[PDB]
Amino acid sequence: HHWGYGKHNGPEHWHKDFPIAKGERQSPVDIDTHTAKYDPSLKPLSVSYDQATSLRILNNGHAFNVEFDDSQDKAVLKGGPLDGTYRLIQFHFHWGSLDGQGSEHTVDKKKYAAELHLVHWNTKYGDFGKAVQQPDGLAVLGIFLKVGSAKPGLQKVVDVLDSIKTKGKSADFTNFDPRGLLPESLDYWTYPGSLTTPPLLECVTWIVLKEPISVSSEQVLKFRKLNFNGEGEPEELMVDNWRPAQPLKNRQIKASFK
Ligand SMILES: O=C(Cc1nnn[nH]1)NCCc1ccccc1
Ligand SMILES: [Zn+2]
Repeated sequence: HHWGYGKHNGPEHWHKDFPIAKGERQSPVDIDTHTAKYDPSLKPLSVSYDQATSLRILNNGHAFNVEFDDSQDKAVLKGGPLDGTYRLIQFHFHWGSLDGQGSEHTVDKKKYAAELHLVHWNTKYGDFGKAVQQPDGLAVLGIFLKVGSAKPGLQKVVDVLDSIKTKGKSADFTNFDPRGLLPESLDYWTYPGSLTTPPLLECVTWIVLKEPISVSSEQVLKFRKLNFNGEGEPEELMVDNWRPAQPLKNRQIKASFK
């Protein structure tokens, strides 16, 4: 009886094994655009992915992780609200059964078809496992997906998914360039929060981009053909792998833009 997104093991259940699920800085949240204040002290975000080395794509039974070589400072996130250097370790998505839902964060209660999380760890903690025990351990770059035109830079991810259908399957995924997943603008909202899956650790500076990327119906349909289950178990389609918005509590969302 492990955690997941079903009726019996979904986000409403998680607090029994992970009491921090009801903590003071949980993610995701609704971003109220009329309450988020412009902060002129916020520096521009620095996304340096030119030397990023992708290695592998993994179905972990909850999502798929594209994993990077984080053994040196190649692909890093700096600037914006961050102190120091955060190393890219993996990206994954959250998505829905239909285009009207799937994002974790919401904008004035609007749900997007999906949400990309680029996960980075603070190098002053030496390793990812140490970093998740610190309030400033992780920086997650959040990007909304809407359905329209295809994203060229996503198609290499879409075409490998046939080969990692079921939990525990992985495939070689070298030379993927995550710069292909960004929008034009790096305008963002920022707030302190958590991982959005167990163990729901309160270690994340959230950086959520204002501009969504467009992906095609055909691109998101191929995300929805993945399986939560392992090989030769009953098919459960990998859909609605999103946690809903959590109480903001004593937190301010800052905007990088006027
Ligand atoms: O990838 C995600 C999903 C997610 N969290 N926040 N947004 N998405 N979480 C990390 C899961 C994890 C944390 C610590 C140790 C082992 C594994
Ligand atoms: Zn995520």
